[PDB]
Parts: sequence; structure tokens; C-alpha cells
Amino acid sequence: GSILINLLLKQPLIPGSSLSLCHLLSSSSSFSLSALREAQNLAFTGLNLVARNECSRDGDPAEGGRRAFPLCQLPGAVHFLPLVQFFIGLHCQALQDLSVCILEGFSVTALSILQHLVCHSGAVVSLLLSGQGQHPLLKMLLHLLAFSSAATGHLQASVLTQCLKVLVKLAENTSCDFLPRFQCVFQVLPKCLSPETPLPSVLLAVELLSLLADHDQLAPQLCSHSEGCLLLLLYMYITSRPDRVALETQWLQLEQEVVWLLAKLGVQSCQCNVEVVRALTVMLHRQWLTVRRAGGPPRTDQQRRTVRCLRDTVLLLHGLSQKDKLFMMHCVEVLHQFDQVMPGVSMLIRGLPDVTDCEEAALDDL
Amino acid sequence: QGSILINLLLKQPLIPGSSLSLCHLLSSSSESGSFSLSALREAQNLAFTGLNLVARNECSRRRAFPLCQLPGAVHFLPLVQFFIGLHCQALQDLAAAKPEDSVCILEGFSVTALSILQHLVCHSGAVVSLLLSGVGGQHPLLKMLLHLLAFSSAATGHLQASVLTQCLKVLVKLAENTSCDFLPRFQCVFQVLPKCLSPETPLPSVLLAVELLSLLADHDQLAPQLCSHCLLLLLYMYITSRPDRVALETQWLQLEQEVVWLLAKLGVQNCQCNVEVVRALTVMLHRQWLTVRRAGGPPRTDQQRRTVRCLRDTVLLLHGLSQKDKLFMMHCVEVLHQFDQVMPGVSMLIRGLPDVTDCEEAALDDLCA
Repeated sequence: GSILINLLLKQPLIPGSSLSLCHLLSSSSSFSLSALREAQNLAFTGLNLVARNECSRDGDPAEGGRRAFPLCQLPGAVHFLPLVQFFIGLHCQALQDLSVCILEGFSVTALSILQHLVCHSGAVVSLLLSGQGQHPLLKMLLHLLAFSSAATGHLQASVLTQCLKVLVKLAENTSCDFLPRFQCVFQVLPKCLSPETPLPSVLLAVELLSLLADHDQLAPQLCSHSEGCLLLLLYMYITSRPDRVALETQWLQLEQEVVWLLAKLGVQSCQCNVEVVRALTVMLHRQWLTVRRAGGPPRTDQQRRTVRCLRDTVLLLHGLSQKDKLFMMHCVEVLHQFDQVMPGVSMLIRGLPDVTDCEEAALDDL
Repeated sequence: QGSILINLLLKQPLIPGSSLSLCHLLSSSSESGSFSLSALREAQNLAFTGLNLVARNECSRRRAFPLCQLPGAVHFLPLVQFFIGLHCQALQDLAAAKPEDSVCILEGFSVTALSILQHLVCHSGAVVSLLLSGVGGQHPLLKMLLHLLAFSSAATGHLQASVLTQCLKVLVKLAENTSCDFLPRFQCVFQVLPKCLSPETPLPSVLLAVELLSLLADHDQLAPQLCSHCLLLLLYMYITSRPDRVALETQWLQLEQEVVWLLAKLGVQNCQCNVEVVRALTVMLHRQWLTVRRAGGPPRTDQQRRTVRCLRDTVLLLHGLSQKDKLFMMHCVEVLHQFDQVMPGVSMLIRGLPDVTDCEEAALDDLCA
């Protein structure tokens, strides 16, 4: 709602660099300053415009329809962009050129801004997803994204994360039809998933892979091409940790996201069908090896997330077994782990009081 | 329930020319000894916090006008206090000498801050309280304003002009928005109004200063601190003799009108200055009358209506002066012919109007014999 103002004026947009919106506007040091000042003026104009926001009160009847959880139309926001795209360009203009350490910071800040906007506005979303003639901001992101990932620059750790939070929030706040505009993502998600990437990035890329997998023509963009296939990368990753910080909690977030992805894809309706089960078993044995010893009732939040993941994986595997009856064959390599876990996890879930006919039926099937 | 304070705080045109907005402040860094950068950072965070506060404020308001208290504003204050104490100690030092560009940029910042501060003093009441309430001693922000005013009201600094303009405007508003019980908390300004009123004082600043004298004259204890023996003497020498060679008649007219409203607010309750008031008002009626009459007819201009209104008010005020002093003619002697050439035309005119008042009728009738 109106909270967009509070969000934009959040003192540190990112922890560190102490750069707010103010620290973006008040900078007399692509546009050539023939538009820096004009854009700053648009910025504070839109600040006022939203600080009014007569709209999102007494229900805002126009709020409703598609765009799941209709984002409150904050038209004033539409005026911020030319600034934001000026800076995203000075990042791009500074890129595409075979220092930037400073300019890139303003770009990160502006990306956080755009993130909040896409989060809480609908007119900006209609604009961007509209005109293929993509609103210059979309291209300013995409031509960066490759540079956001391909180059492991010290700051390429963050600009990527923010551009991804933006792309994903924009796929969420919007509707299903426009996603073919997002189509351009698939040329860049692979680099976004390279084992040189950290947990938070692959996470956002998974979330977005899902948000696109809701689209009819988009699911095959998962593994239309059997080779490379924008998968078996996700699985080689989930199995062989390509990150070192690798805070187990983060890896749990990622297992959970990958699981929800697999489930949505399976229910909505590659060579990759084969590796998925191997990776799921590696993951599961990675979980059951943790909680068992602790035993008892999990009072830990991590434990509860793990249990949710395990139950969902069990149901998913039952669906798998429903398919590809060779699943025992492809499982041959790890049947050891599979039968060293399945019985104990069945015991556990039976111990759980939230059991489901699905959980019981599956665990019995195996 | 409105919260327009933020809409006010966010505008680059705050002071035309100076691009410094509230954001050119918050983002202030090492580029620009209690005033260490630590307090800069802390006050900037306080500002952002109070901003988040006011940006959401369901508010429903002896202040004589409820301006819905904006509790969040109170947290915008130490930033202003800091940027003011800077250039306050800076003027203290520029004088202590007996690097000015530092003071220049600094006072630009402080002007921006005084603007933010006047918007607050206007649209909030909790800020009014946090500003007026204090030791007498006094509250540090008010103390800073007053120490500064003297330094800009004195020998002109190229920016002292605007510094003083804004400080006087803030005094005016912090006087209006509050109640009468606290007025005497402003007493300390009677030692320093004169220089805000000196023979070298531009029209806007004096407009503000006399508006302030009239915002103050409600407080009896602060009422006579006119003729002590008399500030009005400077005011009248000014209203009659026109310094500020760069002065649009409209400015002189705003000032004349405010001085008339002042004389009125005083009348509704031993000065060489009180013998001179009449010379001033007579030359003043003559000025307005010679300015308007020749363009006789239905008053179509705005300034025309403004003038004629000033005229009705001045003539009523004169009739008052007469009832006050019988020697009225004795003092008028010096410009008696001005007075007797003006009053008849002013009477013909006042009758020509349809808004005639028994008083403007009686007063204008008694004098014109």
C-alpha cells in the first residue's frame, strides 16, 4: 500500500554503503546531466504523488482481478524510473566497456528501489511488462544480468541478487499472460546457475524458473532442449555444493524451493528425469542424517523446515515411482542410501501427528 | 489526518536557486567540538526515522488554530540544531578573528534547514512545545536562532539577508502556532528586533518583523516593549522614508498594511515616535491617494483594492488617534496641507464605495471640516 514511501526512505537500503534515496538524488557529480536533474525532479514529484495516495483506502474497488494479490496501483511510482534507468545505464554504459566501483553502488541502490516498487505497485508493472519494445529498464537489467553473472566481480555478488529479486517480484506481482516477455530470461538463467554462483542467487533463479513454469508455453523452456537443459545444473548444484559459505539453513531454503518447483511442474500438466532422483536421494539422506540423532519433537525451526521438505520429497518420489518404472534401475546406484533411509523416515512420519493419506500411502509404497 | 508536512519537506524549489533539498542534507557526509561527524550520522538517521513516522499519521487536532501535532517531526529537529549551531559557531568565529567558502556552503545548508524548520513550526504542535518549553535559560534551538539573528541583522553578510529573513519567518510562525501563555518565552527577541528593523533592513524582513511584533502584542507583559522610550519610531521613519532602493511598491504596501493592522491590534486592547506616527500616516495616506486617484473609476486592479482597504483602515486609525489626542491638529501642523488635500479626496472616494461603514463615514466626516 502507501508503505512504498516508508520503503523508499528506509535508511540503509542495503546493510552497508549507507546509501539511501536521498544519497542518490543529491548527486551533482548516458543522460549527460541534461536528465540527471530532471529525473531527480521527477523523483521528488513522485515522492509527493505517493505520499498522497488517495487510492488505497476504503477498499480501493479498482483493486481486483488478475495479478494475484492485486498490487495497489501507485501511479506516482511510474515517475521514478527515468532516474533509476539513468543509473542502471551508467552501470550498463560503464559495463559493455571491456571507477565503476562507485557508480555500481548507486545502481545497487536504484535496483533495491525498483524492487520495492515492483513489490507494491501495479502501474509500473503494467508498464515494464508492456512495451518487442521493452520499457528501457527491462533491457537495462537484462543486458546487465549476463554481466551480473559471467563476471565474478567483487560487486557482481550483489547486483545480481538485486536484479533477480526485481525480475522475480515482477513476475509475481504481474499476470500469467505477459510472461512471454520474461522469455528473455532463459538465455541468462544458466549463467545465473553456474556452480560459481552463491546460494541466494540460485535460489532466486529457482523461484523465477517456477514463476515462469506456471506458463503453458514456458514449461518446456525448463528442458525443451535435452542438452544443458537448465536442469542437472540445479541438481549437480543441490548435490555438489558449489558455494562455500553454504550456511546449511540457506541450503535448506534452496532444497525447499527446488522441491516446490518440481511439484508445481509435475502437477501443472529431458534426459534430466534421471538425475533428479539421484539428487533427491542425496538431499534426503542429507536431511534424515540430521534430524534422526536429535530425535524427539523438533522444537527447532530448521528441524520443522527439514520435516516439511522430507514429507514433500516423499510425496514427490511417490509420483516419480508412479512414473518411469525404471526408477528402481536409475536408483540402483544409491539403493543403499534409499533403503538405509526410507524405513527410518517412514517410522518418523508415522510418528508425526500431521500425517496425510498421501504420506502414509507413499511411505508404504516404498 | 493530512500529513502535508512531508509533501512540504520534499521539494527542490524550497529556496529558488539553492538546489539543496532535505535530501542534500541527509546524504551529507565528511564533505560537510560537539559537532563531530558521528552526530551528523545519528541526526540523519533520526531524520529518516521521523520521516517514516510522519509519512503515516492519523491526526485530528488555546493555540487559536489546531495544527495537528506531528510527533514524528520532533525527531527532525536535532539535524536542524546541528546545521544551525554550525554557522552559529561559524559566525562566532568569523567575528572571533577580530576560508569563508566554508561558511558560504554551510549557511546555504543552514538556510535549507531553517526552511524545513519553519515548515515544522507551522504544521506541528509538539514541535512548538519542544521549541518554546525550556529553562527560561532557554531551549538550545531557540537560543541558536537568537544568537544567529544578531549576527545576520548586523553588518550585512551577502547571505545574512536570507538567513535573517528565514529566522524572522520562523520566529513569526513559532509565535502564531502556539498559545498566549508561552509568548513571554520570546521576550529575548526585543533586544534584537531593532537591528532586524534598522534603517538598513530589506522590505521582506521588516514585513516579517512587524508581523511578529503584532503576533506578540497579544501578551500584555510583552505588549509595551514597543515605546519603552519607542521601536515604532524606526518603523515609521521606515514607512515614510523608503530605504531599500530595490523595493517594489507592492512590498511597501504589504508593509504598510501590516503596520496598520498592528496599530489596530494595539488600539483594540510619551513617544516622540507617537507625535511622529501621525506625520507618517499623513504622508502615507497622501502616497496611496496620489498613487490611486488619477486612475479613478471602479477598482479593477488587485493593488487598487488593497490600497483602498489600507485607506479605510488608516482613516479609522486616524480618527482613533484624534480621540486619543486633542493636539492631533497641533502635531499635524507640519503637513497640515498634505492632510487637508488628502482627506477630502479620501472622503469623496470612501463615499463612492458601496461598502461604506458608519465608522469610515463618521471618522471621515469628523476630520474633513
